[PDB]
Amino acid sequence: AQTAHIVLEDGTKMKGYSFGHPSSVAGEVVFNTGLGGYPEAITDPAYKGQILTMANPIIGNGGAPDTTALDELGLSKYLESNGIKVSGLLVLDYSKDYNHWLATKSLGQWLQEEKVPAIYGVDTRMLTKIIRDKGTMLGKIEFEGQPVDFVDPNKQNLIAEVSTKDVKVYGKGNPTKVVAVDCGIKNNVIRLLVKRGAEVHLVPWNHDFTKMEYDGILIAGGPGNPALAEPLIQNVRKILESDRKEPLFGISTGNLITGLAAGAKTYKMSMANRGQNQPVLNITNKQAFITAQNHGYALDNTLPAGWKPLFVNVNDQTNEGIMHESKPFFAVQFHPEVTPGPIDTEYLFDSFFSLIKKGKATTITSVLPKPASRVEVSKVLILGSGGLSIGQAGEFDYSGSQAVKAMKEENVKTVLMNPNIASVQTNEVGLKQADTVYFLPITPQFVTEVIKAEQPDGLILGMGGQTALNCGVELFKRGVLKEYGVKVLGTSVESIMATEDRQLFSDKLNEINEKIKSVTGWKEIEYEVVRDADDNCVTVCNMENVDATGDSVVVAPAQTLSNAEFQMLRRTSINVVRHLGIVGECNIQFALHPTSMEYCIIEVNARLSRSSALASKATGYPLAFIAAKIALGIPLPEIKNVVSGKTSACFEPSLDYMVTKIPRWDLKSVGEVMAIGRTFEESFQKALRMCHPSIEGFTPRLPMNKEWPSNLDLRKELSEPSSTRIYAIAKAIDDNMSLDEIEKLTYIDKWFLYKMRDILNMEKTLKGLNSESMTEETLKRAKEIGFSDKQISKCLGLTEAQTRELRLKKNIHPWVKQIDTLAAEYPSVTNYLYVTYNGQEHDVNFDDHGMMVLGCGPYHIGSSVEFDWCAVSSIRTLRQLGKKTVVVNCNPETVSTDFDECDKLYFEELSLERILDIYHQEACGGCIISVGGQIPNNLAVPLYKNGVKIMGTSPLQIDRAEDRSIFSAVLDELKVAQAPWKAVNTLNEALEFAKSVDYPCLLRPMNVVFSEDEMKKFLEPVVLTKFVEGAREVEMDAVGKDGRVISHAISEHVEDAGVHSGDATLMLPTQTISQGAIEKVKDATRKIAKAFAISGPFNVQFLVKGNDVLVIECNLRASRSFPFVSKTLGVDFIDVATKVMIGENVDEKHLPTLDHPIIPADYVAIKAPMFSWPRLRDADPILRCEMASTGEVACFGEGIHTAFLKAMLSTGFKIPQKGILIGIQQSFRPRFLGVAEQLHNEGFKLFATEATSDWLNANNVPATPVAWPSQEGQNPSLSSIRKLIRDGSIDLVINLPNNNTKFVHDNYVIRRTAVDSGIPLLTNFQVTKLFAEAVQKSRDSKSLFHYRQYSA
Ligand code: NI
Repeated sequence: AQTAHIVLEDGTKMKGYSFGHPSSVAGEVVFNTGLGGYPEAITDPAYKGQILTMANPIIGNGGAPDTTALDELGLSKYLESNGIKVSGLLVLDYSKDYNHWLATKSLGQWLQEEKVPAIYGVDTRMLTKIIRDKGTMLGKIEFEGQPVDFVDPNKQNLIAEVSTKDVKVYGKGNPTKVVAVDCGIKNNVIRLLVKRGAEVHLVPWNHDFTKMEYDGILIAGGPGNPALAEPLIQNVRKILESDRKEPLFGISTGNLITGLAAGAKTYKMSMANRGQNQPVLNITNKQAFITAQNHGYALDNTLPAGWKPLFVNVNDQTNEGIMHESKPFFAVQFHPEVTPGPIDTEYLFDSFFSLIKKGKATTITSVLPKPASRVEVSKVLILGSGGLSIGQAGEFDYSGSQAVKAMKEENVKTVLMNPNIASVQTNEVGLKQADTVYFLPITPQFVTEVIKAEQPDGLILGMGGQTALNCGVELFKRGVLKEYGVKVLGTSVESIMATEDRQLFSDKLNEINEKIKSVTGWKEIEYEVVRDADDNCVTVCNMENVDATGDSVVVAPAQTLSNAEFQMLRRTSINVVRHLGIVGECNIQFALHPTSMEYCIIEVNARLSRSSALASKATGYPLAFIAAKIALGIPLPEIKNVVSGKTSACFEPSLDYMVTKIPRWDLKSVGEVMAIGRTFEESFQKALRMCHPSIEGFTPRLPMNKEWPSNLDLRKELSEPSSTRIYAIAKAIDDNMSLDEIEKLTYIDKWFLYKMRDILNMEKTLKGLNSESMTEETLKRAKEIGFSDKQISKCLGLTEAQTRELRLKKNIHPWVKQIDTLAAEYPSVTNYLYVTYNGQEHDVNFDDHGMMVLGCGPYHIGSSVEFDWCAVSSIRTLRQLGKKTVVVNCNPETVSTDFDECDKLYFEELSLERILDIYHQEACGGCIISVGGQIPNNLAVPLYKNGVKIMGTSPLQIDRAEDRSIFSAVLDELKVAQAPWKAVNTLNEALEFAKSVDYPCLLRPMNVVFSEDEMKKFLEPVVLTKFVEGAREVEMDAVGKDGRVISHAISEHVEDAGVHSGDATLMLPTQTISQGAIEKVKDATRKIAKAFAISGPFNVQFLVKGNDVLVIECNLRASRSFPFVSKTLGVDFIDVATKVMIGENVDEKHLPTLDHPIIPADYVAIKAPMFSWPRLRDADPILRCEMASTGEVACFGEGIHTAFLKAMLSTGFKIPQKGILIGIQQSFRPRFLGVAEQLHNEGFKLFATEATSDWLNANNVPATPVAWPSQEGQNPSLSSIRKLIRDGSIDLVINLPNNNTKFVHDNYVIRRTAVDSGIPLLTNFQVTKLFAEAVQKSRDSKSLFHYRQYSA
């Protein structure tokens, strides 16, 4: 593998691998931040004599096009000149394998044919930072045995070198004669002239054209110092001084030449302008445009008499164009022909031809638009995250806090609605805290009441998800917003409705020739677009789905598009967004045909979404904040880019890294991860690891250590989207199925599959090696494509720890880099970071020595938004005590990953390897593992053995408390009772245990076991426990200090113990627990805290039956109920815990200690899941139907009954008042008849399947019979459930657990129907009793929340 160095004149050397022509070359080293269009870019004549450093880390994906083909004009069909014009090329990663429908060969082959040197494996970000702001950096690509000297190609006249040597004519026969002066013109200039009716006479740079006949003249170019082109400058000067009045249009070099000819000065810029995201402002009318630029010389801003500036650079104030005051002469410094780059300024060609066609010495101003007073807002109502919408069920969006922040900076008063009293959104005490908060449901009724009370003049309805949008739209339609004088801020409701209705949407798009059948196998691309009130419009992020709504593997930026495809879609995005009148943020999704330019629009979303959140996290561009400012009528150029500080929101980010997002499935998605790397492979393997700790990376092995079935149909597994498809792909490759076949079956673009094949080949290479034979080079490469020490250890036969030691002995370690939004074009002081093996330096200093706080990882069942609240509180406590903080998390749906709230944010893996990397590189003073759920807590001991100082409760004690055997022996000694239990190995040991304590029994890897047969199936180390029947469950949440409980709260589950404890509804304080049991609970907690020397948060769960109290388990960390308990009691338990763990003294006088609890007297609090849905055990271990749930709603009420009803309304349900479907197991009839009568006596009409209806009627409780879903149409007499739910006859379903395998399917269907129709579903008897009691006591709805003040 042949190597070479890039060597700069300042001494910098980087070693890389040759992929072009293997010979040395010297030139000016430059960088360009444009991501797309490398084939077009490297044929730009402006690069003559230059060694080009690419910002885009991943280069070569589309190979090289047909480089010999000509179009009808005799120009290169696919390129911008007749060959590669760069002197050399520097890239981070070169794709050897390419895949694109226009590709004819690899980029390397093309570079070899053209004799151009190129190396990969160099840190292009570091190069960019070195080159930046130093006028001319000279360098060379040097091969061993081929030494060269530094040379500056700008000292020769490069214009002359690239110019045509003879006159050439394009568009022969066309009616408008245009002379084009070739100073290194790009082909697209000619294409655009000819398309507009020009016969183009392309003349040499030094051709005396001054006496030629022509209708118009254009001067275009790229390379070199324009001052060396004196003969051309002289000739242009003769035109300027003659009586000739033909329009003159200068492009880039043309701006410099025209300016020089007129008497202006040029200089070499210390910071060149080279990218596709260069914002310019039209000085006359203030319109902004994104442009492509590639120039290193500029015009002095002091112009001679008769000339005026036309465009200015928004970032650096340099001239971007000029015009004559009265004659049709003008020029621009940027390239409106782009290729590559944004098609935003092509209208300048139209302008040119208009000047020619009119032809009475008009000015440029008169053939461009003229200049145009904004919305005045004193108080704004922001609709926060709310309850259920049909289809968008379980969605949450806390971006309203960024809106609050934006409004505050503009001195606008804020009112926020969010019904959850323990929401992270309302756990804010600074700039993100609303002036007034209403804890009311996001529904039209309640929103109307807040409007009456507060009289806001503005409403924000697009930052609280679907429910908030629907609520706002509904209020508009009813005339409520008009009646109270409330302006919808941002995109109007008319426009929103057009995006929400498919027909209206189709109609609107047809007015601009865009349209909308099967598009499976098409590439799915999305763009995030921002548009301000003044019609400025930028694309902030683009994304490509890897596989085949929002449950895909996604990468950003898109990887497999050409410039032409990317810019065509971008352009359409911008047109659609303008035509719809978007004022704010917008998401647009496209399907693109994989082997042509055909596309269509799938949808547009005019509210903040998952995509907009992903885009902000991926880019560092704060969409929600900016959208809120835009809603006040502030234009993009008047808003600051908070990452660079020095520039504005009016730009398109360039990324010098790649992002991978992967859904987290329940082991249909429950959460997501995002990883950052500088190869696809690094990003991708990281993201896979982030999903679950049992996933090693990209391998042919399944999560959770499961083995593949023996009857596996691999082709079938590939052709069906599922949560394990990625592992199946790895298997298919490993079993030597061709990539073409895999592509056919999966629709995954082959480019991604080549990367996946490369990972598997590295695994094979590693398996043949050992700790003595593996070279530095191979290990380096493995780490650069995302291999963990764990993966490597398995291949080499070592432990993880030995592998880490081996790697550090070779001094192979990762590097900390900033996400700066600009690919280092400008220095950033951002503290938003990631870690990569693909680099040669760190972007920050390591002098803070801060306190590390570990986040929770992806959300999933049992691990939700509650840990986000805990992180926020802990981080804030540290900051308020003046402690520096380092936060680590990889969950892009979290609020706590806010780089403004901590001093360093690492958006990184929560593995032992990566946490050690960060901790030791920062030399942190400590690490808090207690506030991020299970992930961080399981790392306690490993971290401790690797030099990490864990704060609070010792890791040795955590290990003891969570080892079941040791924990259980400690309880015995303390005389604290527990549920009898056993660890079993043999199936027979299970029967022996079950025998000695009776069925049913519980199982942990939590599932119930009714019979011995059922036990037999489950083993396809396992713990068995007996729970008592009819027990209550109680949670103890507490904070210990030196083994003493200094804060505690006891909550009672509504549900009897047994049905999973993590979706249980909690009541605080307790409702039906005896006083003696409470005392025993306290006493057991006292002893437990002392036995494990607790300093920090902890949780203990108990079974209570009468006076019997049994410990179930102890978690030596904060639990999901810490926020609930804190808000209910008026004391932040995390703040107390964080203080204890870092040794900050705390006053116990007013805390809820065991001796003096805090027990609310005037109110009760309830915590319930936000969303619940049924799941069928179709996997076939047992046939059963369970509920799963996620999210949180917490409310206060005078008692638990009114709290419960408030929680039902807060989740977005209507309190039932018409009819109830009753489904119960036959054996449960005697126990249910009482509640059935009670519901009926409240006026509910009862419905049930036939046998149950007959049973009710025979017991004098009236009931109407209905059909089992599987038996509909077998009896016309009986009505269908679906129909009765649709007519509104049934507005509540009770469906209690049912073991009868005959009706498990129907019961699942019934449950699914209730959920899909948005009506409350009760699946537990105690909950059902609570509901029946509550409707008895209650009335209407507004009365429950009636401005009650809750405290103490
Ligand atoms: Ni410029």
